[PDB]
Amino acid sequence: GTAKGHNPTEFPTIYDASSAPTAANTTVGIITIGGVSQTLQDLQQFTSANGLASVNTQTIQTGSSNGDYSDDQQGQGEWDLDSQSIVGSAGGAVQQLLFYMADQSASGNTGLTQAFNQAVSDNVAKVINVSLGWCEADANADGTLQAEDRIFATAAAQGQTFSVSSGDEGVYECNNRGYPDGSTYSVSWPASSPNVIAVGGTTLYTTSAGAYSNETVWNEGLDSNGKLWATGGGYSVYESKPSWQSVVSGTPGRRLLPDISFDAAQGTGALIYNYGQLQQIGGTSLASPIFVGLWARLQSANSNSLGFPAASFYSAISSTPSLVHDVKSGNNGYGGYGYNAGTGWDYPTGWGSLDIAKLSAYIRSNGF
Ligand SMILES: [Ca+2]
Repeated sequence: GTAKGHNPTEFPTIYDASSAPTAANTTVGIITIGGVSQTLQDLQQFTSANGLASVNTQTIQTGSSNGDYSDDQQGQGEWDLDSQSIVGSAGGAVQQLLFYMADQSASGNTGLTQAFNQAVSDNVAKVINVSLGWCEADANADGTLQAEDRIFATAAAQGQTFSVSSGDEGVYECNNRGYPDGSTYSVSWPASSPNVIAVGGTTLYTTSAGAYSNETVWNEGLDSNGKLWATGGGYSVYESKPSWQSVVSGTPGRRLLPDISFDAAQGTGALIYNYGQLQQIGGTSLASPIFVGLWARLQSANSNSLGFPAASFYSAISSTPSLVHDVKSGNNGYGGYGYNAGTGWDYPTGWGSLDIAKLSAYIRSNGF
């Protein structure tokens, strides 16, 4: 297998989803900070280049009608990554793509919170992508965690799936966002929520012909600033373990994360149009939208009748190892520190990545 960049349109064949329907009958959401004007141009570039049918989009101002929904330039890169990866992974079509735009003028974390809130209150997107986060402890300190979890709980109860990136700072989320801190480990919010699916990151290897070859932990070491780039993983210091997680024995009574993982290494990352320019981008910010696109196909396959799938993932995969690619090699730390991947569920990658056709069949026979 080879480490290389990938067009989003290749993820269905890498993760075994070509024989499933596209997401044409499922509506998908994406949370952003600020506007997406350039993003929408970039998205036009993407569908046209790949010869795809255009995507029906909507943009929503989730807060004050006088708030700041101007484009954030660095932001467009994320929303680019998110939207192109979702649509590629979905097999090239979604019913509609909604951009839930957070007000940039709002106080504290209130803009983001209202954006989560509008997606939930409208209840039209079945799956919503969240490619962002920060130190859960900071979120806890100022009341943001409590506020946002109420909203995710409502989502789960109404059958909506929020997908959240686990982080890109490995075990060192709360140390200046990724600076090595020896044996001191932390995690990112909102991934640590039990009411969302947390998606970690892999190093993705492919055959010459482009088939799946294997996956190791995402960990590309330190940048020139001294910051670690690797998959977020561990357990929450605040959130209690949901009981479906009890099948992972020998772990504390806390929410363990991530749940599942997909491609995240920049070296094996996605090729994305940004301000008209193709760039090779990675992170758990990529793995999450790959899951969202794949999961949107299974909804389309099941008349969008699949509720919040955490409990089901844990029971099905623990009893059916063929449903996933089990990551077994690497760590999400530095200098000897960090968690190591291993047989079955582990802290850097969770259950690993999903084999979609096999999951599809399982659901055929057993429901989800
Ligand atoms: Ca494993």
